[PDB]
Amino acid sequence: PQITLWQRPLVTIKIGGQLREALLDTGADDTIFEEISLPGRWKPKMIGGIGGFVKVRQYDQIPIEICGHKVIGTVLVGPTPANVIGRNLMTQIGCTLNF
Amino acid sequence: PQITLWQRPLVTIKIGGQLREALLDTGADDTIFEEISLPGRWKPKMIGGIGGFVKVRQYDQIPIEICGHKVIGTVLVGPTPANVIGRNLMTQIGCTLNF
Ligand SMILES: CC(C)c1nc(CN(C)C(=O)N[C@H](C(=O)N[C@@H](Cc2ccccc2)C[C@H](O)[C@H](Cc2ccccc2)NC(=O)OCc2cncs2)C(C)C)cs1
Repeated sequence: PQITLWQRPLVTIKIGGQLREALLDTGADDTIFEEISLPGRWKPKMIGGIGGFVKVRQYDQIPIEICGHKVIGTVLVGPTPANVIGRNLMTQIGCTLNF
Repeated sequence: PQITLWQRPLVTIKIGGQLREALLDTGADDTIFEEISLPGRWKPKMIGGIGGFVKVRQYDQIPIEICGHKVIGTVLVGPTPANVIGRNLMTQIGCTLNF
């Protein structure tokens, strides 16, 4: 679908059997969630934003259902005031900017 | 323009006679620019993201030229590891997200 930007680009997500809303963020290289339980091993990792750094957990090969689409990729779980879907997943569902 | 997301969505900008490169960021409501010089008086505003918050200067009604499109809007200037064009300016050039 086409998404205008007069409102936050929010999509409904299904991950690890858990439902949540995420922000389609083109300005984000990776995907990050604030509070969801994912199974398996994870690798410590740190990401930076406008505020500073953040210790997150990296999980790979995680099936995520984006707006009705089944995609698999690396998901970061850590302290964030907003759930974000980055370009690492947006390319799998064919997202493109247009103007 | 149709831009895919295999690369960061960067665009060239002419702002206040200065040339910059910015990221088209749908996950940002406001436009943030790291150090540039702008006219007139501002208002000490604070914004947040990953890591925390930051103190910035809020400039209203500043003309920006994105890909040859000239629009006037609010620009925040402050410490930021990357210039960001938010939704406040992206709606001006009719930029949509498609997939
Ligand atoms: C509370 C919540 C419901 C919301 N608040 C807001 C309003 N706010 C504050 C913003 O839009 N703030 C913007 C912002 O940081 N947006 C962010 C999303 C976000 C929003 C709110 C809270 C936390 C993160 C999204 C932006 O694309 C930035 C851009 C960027 C990239 C490199 C270096 C610096 C900056 N992205 C990141 O910092 O991404 C970090 C990463 C996560 N995974 C991989 S990198 C500013 C640039 C203005 C929107 S949703």
